Amino acid sequence: MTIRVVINGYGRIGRNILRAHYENGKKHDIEIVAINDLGDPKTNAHLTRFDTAHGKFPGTVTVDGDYMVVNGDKIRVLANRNPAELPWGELGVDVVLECTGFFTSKEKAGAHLKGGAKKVIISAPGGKDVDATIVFGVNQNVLKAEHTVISNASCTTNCLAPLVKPLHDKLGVETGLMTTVHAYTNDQVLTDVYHEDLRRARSATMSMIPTKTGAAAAVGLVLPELNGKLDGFAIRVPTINVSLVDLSFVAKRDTTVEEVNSILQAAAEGELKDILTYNTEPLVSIDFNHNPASSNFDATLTKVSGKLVKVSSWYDNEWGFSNRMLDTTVALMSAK
Amino acid sequence: MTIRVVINGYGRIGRNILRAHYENGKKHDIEIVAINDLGDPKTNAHLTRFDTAHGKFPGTVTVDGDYMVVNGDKIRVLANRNPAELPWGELGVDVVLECTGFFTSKEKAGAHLKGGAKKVIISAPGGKDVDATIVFGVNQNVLKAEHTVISNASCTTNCLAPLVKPLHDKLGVETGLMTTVHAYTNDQVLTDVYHEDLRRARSATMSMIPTKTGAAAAVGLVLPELNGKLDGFAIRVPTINVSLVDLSFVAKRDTTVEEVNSILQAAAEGELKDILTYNTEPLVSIDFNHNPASSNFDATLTKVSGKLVKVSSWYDNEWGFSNRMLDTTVALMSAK
Amino acid sequence: MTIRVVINGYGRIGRNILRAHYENGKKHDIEIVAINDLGDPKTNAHLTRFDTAHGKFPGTVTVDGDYMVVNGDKIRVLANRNPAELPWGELGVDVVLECTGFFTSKEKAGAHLKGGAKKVIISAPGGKDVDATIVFGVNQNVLKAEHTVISNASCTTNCLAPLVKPLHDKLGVETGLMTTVHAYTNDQVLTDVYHEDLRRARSATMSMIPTKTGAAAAVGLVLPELNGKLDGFAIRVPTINVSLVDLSFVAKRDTTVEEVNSILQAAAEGELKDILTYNTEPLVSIDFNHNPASSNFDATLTKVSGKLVKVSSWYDNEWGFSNRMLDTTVALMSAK
Amino acid sequence: MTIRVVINGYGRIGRNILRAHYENGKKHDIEIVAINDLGDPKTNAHLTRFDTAHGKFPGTVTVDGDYMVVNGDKIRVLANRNPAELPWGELGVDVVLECTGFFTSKEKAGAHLKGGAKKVIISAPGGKDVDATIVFGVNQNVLKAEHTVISNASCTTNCLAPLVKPLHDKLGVETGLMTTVHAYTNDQVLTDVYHEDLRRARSATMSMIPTKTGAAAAVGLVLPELNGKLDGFAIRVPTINVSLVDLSFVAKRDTTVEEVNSILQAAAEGELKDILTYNTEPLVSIDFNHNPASSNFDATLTKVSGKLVKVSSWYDNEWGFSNRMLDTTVALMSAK
Ligand SMILES: [Mg+2]
Ligand SMILES: [Mg+2]
Ligand SMILES: [Mg+2]
Ligand SMILES: [Mg+2]
Ligand SMILES: [Mg+2]
Ligand SMILES: [Mg+2]
Repeated sequence: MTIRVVINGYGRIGRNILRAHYENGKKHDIEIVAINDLGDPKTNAHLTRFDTAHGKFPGTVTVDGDYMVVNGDKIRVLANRNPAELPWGELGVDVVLECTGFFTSKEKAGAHLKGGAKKVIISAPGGKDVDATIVFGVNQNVLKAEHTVISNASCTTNCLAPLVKPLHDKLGVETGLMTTVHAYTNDQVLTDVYHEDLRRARSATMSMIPTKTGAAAAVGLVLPELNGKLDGFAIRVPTINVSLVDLSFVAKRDTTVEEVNSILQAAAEGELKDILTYNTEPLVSIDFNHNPASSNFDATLTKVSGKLVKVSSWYDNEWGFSNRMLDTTVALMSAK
Repeated sequence: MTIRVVINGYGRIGRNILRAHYENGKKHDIEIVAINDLGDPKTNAHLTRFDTAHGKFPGTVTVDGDYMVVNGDKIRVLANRNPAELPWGELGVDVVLECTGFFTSKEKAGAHLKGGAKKVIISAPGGKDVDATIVFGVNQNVLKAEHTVISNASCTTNCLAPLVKPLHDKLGVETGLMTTVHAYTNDQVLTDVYHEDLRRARSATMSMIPTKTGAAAAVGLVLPELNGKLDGFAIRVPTINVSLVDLSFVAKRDTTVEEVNSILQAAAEGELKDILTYNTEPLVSIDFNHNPASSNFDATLTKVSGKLVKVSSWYDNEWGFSNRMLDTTVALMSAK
Repeated sequence: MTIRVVINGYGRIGRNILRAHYENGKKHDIEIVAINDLGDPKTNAHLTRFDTAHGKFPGTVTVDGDYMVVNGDKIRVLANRNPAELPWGELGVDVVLECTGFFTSKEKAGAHLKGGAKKVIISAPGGKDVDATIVFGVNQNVLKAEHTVISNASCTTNCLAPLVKPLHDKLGVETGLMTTVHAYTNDQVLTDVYHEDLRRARSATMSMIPTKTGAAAAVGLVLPELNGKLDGFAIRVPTINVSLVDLSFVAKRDTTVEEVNSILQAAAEGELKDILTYNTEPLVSIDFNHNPASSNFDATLTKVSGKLVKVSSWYDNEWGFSNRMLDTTVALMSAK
Repeated sequence: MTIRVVINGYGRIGRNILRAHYENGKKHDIEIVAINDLGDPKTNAHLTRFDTAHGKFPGTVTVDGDYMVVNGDKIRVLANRNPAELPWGELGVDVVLECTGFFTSKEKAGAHLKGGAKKVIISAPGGKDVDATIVFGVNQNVLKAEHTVISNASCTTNCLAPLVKPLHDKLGVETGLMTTVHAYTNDQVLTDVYHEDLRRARSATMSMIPTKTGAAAAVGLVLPELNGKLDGFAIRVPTINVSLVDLSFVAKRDTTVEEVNSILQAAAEGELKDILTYNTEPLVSIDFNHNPASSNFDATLTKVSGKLVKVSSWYDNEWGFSNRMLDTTVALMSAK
């Protein structure tokens, strides 16, 4: 059967989920029947047609009354800050893609359930009470039909976990620390202005700006064997999109650059195909823009010194994650 | 006979006013006795000490109880959204520098007067009910002792008016059109996201972005002879500070590049000294960063074809305006 | 029936000509049989596959011996700084697209003729002795079979001429001055370093940088009725591609914003279709990236104040010009 | 008793050495008596007066005949491609600061000695035949009076060595891998164009760009106990100046964040004072611009998991190195 989906929060994440669905030729048996956003529907349609990072949408978008029509599909448009008031039950909603950032716990995301939706996928790290945290390609097999509110982790965790899973299986990971060299986001600023975080209060276009991230530590939610073994932080730099996971870890046994690369090449050609890619060309970050993979491992950067191993992976922090939201939607509704 | 001033709204404008006052070695007979802002005082002190565009403040800033100490001066720190409740009368406030953007009409800014302040200067274009709109160096002579709420115009108007006045006096301006090539501001965005204006919704770091400007029409408030004679627009480009007025106008008689430049050089050396500067060096925009002048005419860029004249002037859209706020404060208190 | 073309200089202009030829489905009866460049063929093939400004080439590129194979077409790769030594006669070359910038006079470009080529098109303004200067869509009808070395003008002139010709025909242009807000190019620098021009010696990523340009003054070569009537200069700003022509001119009779826009709308739908486009949407510069038109008139920016008229047009300064090089190749070989 | 120095190559490195000498109040007993450069002396003086990254020189620069006058000091200006022909002996030159990049071996740099100079310091990694490689503050004690050609290492090595030496002494470094997040340089490009390295051929303003660095292996030249223990690479990102060393290493034993930070705090307060700094404030990269230290350790970024340690240090990749060139000059002439 066809999964009826709605997108709560038509910001960048929600817009890129919708665009990912149409730009892969709706390969998932999914129908987006509604979007909720406080912005003017004409403005959101315009930002769907044109994007700086991801170019022009290769389709048609029009506004007709209470609907945005995308390639002939009429999508109901809503504007209500309180999700519990949305008519999910009347629309027969199967899955709410919760992309606002304000409803990341199971209790808060349950407002969608109160409105009549069957399930919720949070496009972000969830509270400790969520039923599951999923990196598709790594641990979607843990999903069950009884799960009603899950987290899709973060963009960074979806890049790191496919990288570390095969390495732990074949080599063993004692402990690891990560730096993600990360594009700036809209939580940052153009010129210095008041901000809850004194570093993010500084111009993102002119500086490297450290900031905390739990993505490395969150790999333990997806790979329990690595609980407490990984940590790290991020350095925001002046690029608009595409980021880099830089993981240094102590292997449990002696290895080489070639063996490390061979493990990830086999994973990219096998169990993790189309989720993890294997790259040997001399590419730069923009070459991975609009790439739907979760983790684009760069074998040219691999370094080994003793037991310390350094592996790096490019990821489009918007496009890979938005595509994974669709994969996880299908897996959740297929769970028994 | 020292003017006791307070800053309402310690954003970038309010911070740059305070920094301008202390960096020129408190050259005005002004004492900043209080700041009102809803933000954490420690955060605002940090952003006073460090700025990307304007560098490190060459002084000391500390927070001690209810005061921010700048070079040893205790400045009361307040946080009250209703100006009528502020203790301006108890603090003997002469002038409120209104820098929040929420009290730009005389009706709204009068709340400061109810609180005990004598006068208010709005750091932006004012409503139609303001007693005056002032570009210092051009029309501060219109101020009278009875004026209680005035506008300091905008940064763009403070660059255009000193540029066009001497040319109008000696040549005559029949009509004119201008483009303001302008640095991005915090009203813009890092990557495409909802905005009231569909063009400002687009990444400011990657595109030239057209936007409206009222400077051309607002010059008529400061120079009534030019009412309705000027029009134009602005283009935001990926620079953090410093902007450019590019004015094309039809003169009332034929002229030459040499005469046009000579007129502005005389004004820069005379009546408009320290407000309008005359530049002949091969400079670029960043060379005018942290320049306190309102209008830096670039004689190297002048073009003339018969009556058609093209003149260009660089201006630090933050620092020039901030210094002019201090000049206008003294002029208002000296008005008879 | 097929025009045999070679590209001398496989820098950005030459590469974008080749990419334009293949991305339009090779719609012109043109075969690129050789490219000459001093760079390594593997390097030039890599830069054909991947570009920052224009994305990934939607085709295949490989290196096989002395050939670069593009979508199965074997293209001879040469590396000789002296074009007169190139085997144009042996390869039956009809037209050399001269894109190095070193052979812009008819005498110098004649080196290709000595090598056996029939004709040369310079991808830049030519010396005074070139047989013609062409803005395709405007004056390609002046080409004759006897012309052997021509200029395709510049990207800026190809944007300006389609904009100003309809206006001169219907309104009349007395005189005009223009600014081109222009993306930086590889003649500029990342951080201050020695340069023949002291303004271009300054970081292009941080400043607006004035620079000379002859595009407006040279328009008389393409539209002799406007000889001597136009001039201007450029402001380089921190964008990687796409620029804006900003023309202010005195019309010979009274007009209005609506009449000015109507003139250009008729031209865009008629004589100048697909060369000049007519835009009314609230777009920004990146929206015109990879747009093959010569001149994208922005009707939303038009201003009129008395007899002074301001019209503006976006242009992809690389892609429009590269596509026009192909159009002019066909027109030159079709000339009677 | 005053060391007479000349600068061979007045590019950015030579300019910043001169500016460092004058902007610290000539704190070294050094007089710059000549500079050799093939560029126009007026252009080089202009770029000394104005810089985008480092602002305006706080002094006087004029050109008078064959001399450039800096704060009243007449500096002979020479232009000779053959250093053996330079009048170093006639000028009594003690130390040649070799900053051209063309004389990085002792064999090549000896041409200055043939010209009459006593010693040469290469402002870059040297060939295997150089008498020493110096990171000032770490191993300048290895210098001997008999040394005639030495290397000052690189900016990255001058940041890494002060960071890792105290950690090795007190904690022990078994092995380490580093990433240096590095500002772009003038070896990179604004938009994709030919380069000997296929990654530096890509726009430096739009991408994170991996590149090789010898700093990790070159630390073994200054700290022989660490020979072969460190490896890594660099990521160029879109900032104009200031870079970051991000070192992950396996310690010889389990440790904690507090112990790691304490070791570096003691070093910054002791033997490595003014070379290594200790920072606890929430700063970003631009806050370290124009900072003369070799290594600005950021205690806020430290991470520890068992034996695995991650430490980060900011460094002005231009200004720190330029000041170290002066320190190493004095040490070389004081060596016994
Ligand atoms: Mg079950
Ligand atoms: Mg009261
Ligand atoms: Mg055909
Ligand atoms: Mg031949
Ligand atoms: Mg004929
Ligand atoms: Mg000699």
